Amino acid sequence: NMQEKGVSEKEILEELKKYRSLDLKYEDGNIFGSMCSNVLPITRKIVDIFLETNLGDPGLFKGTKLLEEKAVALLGSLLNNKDAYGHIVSGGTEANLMALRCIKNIWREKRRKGLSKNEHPKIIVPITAHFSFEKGREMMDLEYIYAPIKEDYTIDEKFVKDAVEDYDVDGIIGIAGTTELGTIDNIEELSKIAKENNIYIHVDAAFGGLVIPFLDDKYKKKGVNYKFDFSLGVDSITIDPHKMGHCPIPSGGILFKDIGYKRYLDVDAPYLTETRQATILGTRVGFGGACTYAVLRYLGREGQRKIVNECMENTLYLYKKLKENNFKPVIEPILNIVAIEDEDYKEVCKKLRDRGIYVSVCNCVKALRIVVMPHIKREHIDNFIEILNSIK
Amino acid sequence: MRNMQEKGVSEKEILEELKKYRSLDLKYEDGNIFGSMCSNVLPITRKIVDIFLETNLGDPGLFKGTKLLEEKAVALLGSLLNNKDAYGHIVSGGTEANLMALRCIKNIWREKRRKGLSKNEHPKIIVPITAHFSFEKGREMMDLEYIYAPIKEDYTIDEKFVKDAVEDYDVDGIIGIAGTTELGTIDNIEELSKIAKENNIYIHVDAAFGGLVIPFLDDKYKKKGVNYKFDFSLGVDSITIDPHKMGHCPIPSGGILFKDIGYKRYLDVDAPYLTETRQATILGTRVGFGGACTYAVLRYLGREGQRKIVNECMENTLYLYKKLKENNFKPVIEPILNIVAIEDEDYKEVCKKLRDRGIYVSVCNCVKALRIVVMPHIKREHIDNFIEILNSIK
Ligand SMILES: Cc1ncc(COP(=O)(O)O)c(C=O)c1O
Ligand SMILES: Cc1ncc(COP(=O)(O)O)c(C=O)c1O
Repeated sequence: NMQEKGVSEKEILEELKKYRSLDLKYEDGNIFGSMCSNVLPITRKIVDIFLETNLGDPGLFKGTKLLEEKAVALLGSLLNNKDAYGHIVSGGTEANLMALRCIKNIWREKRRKGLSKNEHPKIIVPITAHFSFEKGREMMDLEYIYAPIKEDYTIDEKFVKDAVEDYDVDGIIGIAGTTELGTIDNIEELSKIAKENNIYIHVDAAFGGLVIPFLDDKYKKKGVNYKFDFSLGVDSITIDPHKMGHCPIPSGGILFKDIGYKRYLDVDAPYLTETRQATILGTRVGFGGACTYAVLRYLGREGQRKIVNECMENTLYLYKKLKENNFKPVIEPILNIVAIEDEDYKEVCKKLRDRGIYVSVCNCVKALRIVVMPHIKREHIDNFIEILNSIK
Repeated sequence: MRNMQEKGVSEKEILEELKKYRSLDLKYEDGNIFGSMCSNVLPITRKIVDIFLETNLGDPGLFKGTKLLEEKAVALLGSLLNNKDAYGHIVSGGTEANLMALRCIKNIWREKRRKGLSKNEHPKIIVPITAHFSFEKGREMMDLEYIYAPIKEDYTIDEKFVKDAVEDYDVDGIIGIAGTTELGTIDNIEELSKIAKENNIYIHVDAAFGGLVIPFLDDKYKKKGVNYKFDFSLGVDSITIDPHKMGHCPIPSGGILFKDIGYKRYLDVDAPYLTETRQATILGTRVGFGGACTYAVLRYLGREGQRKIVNECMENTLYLYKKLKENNFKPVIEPILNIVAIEDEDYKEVCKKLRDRGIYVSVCNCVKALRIVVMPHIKREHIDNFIEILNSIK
């Protein structure tokens, strides 16, 4: 209940610290199933400096707005597109929803011209797609043609080519670093199908966008597709600094091939400095853009390769330890994600929590899921294997 | 720079560049910003942001204390809005809050539709023309059919039209506003909630701004005949209320409260890899500091402190109002909340001339007027200065 008298700052900070003490901390080696991790320390200073900014009213914060544009230009450069148009948004979910909005509005235009026979947009989506796509389908009344995956947990490209032939398709979704397994769809083939048929293609690189471009050849595998960016001519790409960009939440990213896409996103915001708004959110943080730009500049490709390399070393060490202890990884890892087959995977995940280890689970395969973020070290992997052995 | 490079750059260098950029921004405390519903955060919140920065309410089983603080923030807001059983979240802002209420309305309709109980192909929702643009984003993305309710001379929803519409159509939802975006006016939620209750229609109240002002408004500032009742005491289904507006909390700190936990089934989406496998929010990964700040600010201030902040904003609102009248300007209405609008046929150009002079005001949508939000950063000194620049422009 709301009381009449206020409590002192010291009293309330102490209570909040008591609650904080009940949370897990990334640095302690308990969190194995998260795509978030410890932020680069420089970002704490940046959050403080840009806390009182709002990119929903960018006319009042011209420097912070410039910084958002520069964070987006740096991501564009990274994704081989010097003319990318985008935003540093709340996360991969808003980013995906905005790509879905764009697909829907291109369709709506065709429909209102008598140039589409679809009553709802038909979009091809793999079953490995993140649940943000389910949120979009449910809200926006989108019609999904679910694409099956192959033995290697990548989208069946033959199925997509056949679907495009049999139906009037309004969009194709490809994933560059799946939530469950870190696999990469064959975006090169998907984009060929998309270009030849004039279909919008969105790439969900929320996770892999800040891993794949910095992945050393040593970790790349024969037969795996690593091409996923604007050099393939794709229309949009989701990419999240608050995942493998070590930036504070909220720092998501959405990039469109060019500024002409804005036309399918803008809504009127009459009382604001920018009367045209393309984001789903209105009032939104300015520190995400400042942090994304800062971190990419501070690290350079060199610093990010170093962090990805260490994550990959620890991923390979985890994989190696699993094989030695008679566990069955789902696949040899592509990115810094390993999944462990288990017929009783949901209960095993529960038993691991009780022992202080918090792993995730897969949805399309009966397996435990581990994301080897920078906070995971060999000592933690050793402790996890000894606890898992003890449980089995 | 604009392109990636191989080598990193020092912390000193990048912080120096960032500060050059920050210096181009306006600052709330400088008396430049007159049209924002955001202001300076209470200093205590900077410490809370830092403590809770590395949390994520999208994976609450990893951050059990942070989740408990979200629940306590929602409970404190529920109590303030006369509901000790409220179910809700500290979300990204009033937009996501409003979008969640619209999803709830749509999912109740969908349930009816499949049960052969609705004749509507899309949900029909009564929306006043003073509704915030988040409502348009909703309409556009979710294929919602809006029955646009007109406003009366006092800029409040025409309750008769609403009752007339509810009679003529199969209505799925009604939207009322407690502190309109443009003028700070309050719809007659009592009448709307009576119409809603008697017809078993979902009613959502957008109190994004007014939710943290109205409950702390001293009688001295209330006007006879004006409706101030807007909360769960009226039996409404959901209320949007934003701490990052008049709660002095850092962005993102928005709020969505539902009458009870029974509303959650109309929002849940499966999140199979996460500690909590059902998410009701639109966002997935999301700040944990919003709830911590919301709860802490409400405890730190108490009703006493928030009442003092709100009342000084009203003192400054009445001062601005007097100064306008004394200088022959025409306020659109007598202020209800801490928002004053100035009638001007040439509002678009005068707004531009004001920012050329360093004053940044807003404009209205349904009336030709400049729009001023008297947030706590606006003091008499700034109001005085604004009147001189505006008289000088004329
Ligand atoms: C591939 C992919 N897309 C989208 C998302 C959603 O991102 P966020 O949780 O930041 O909203 C995630 C992670 O949850 C992801 O794995
Ligand atoms: C009445 C009302 N509802 C909703 C919103 C949206 O809030 P936000 O910008 O925090 O998304 C606003 C803010 O402008 C508002 O004034």
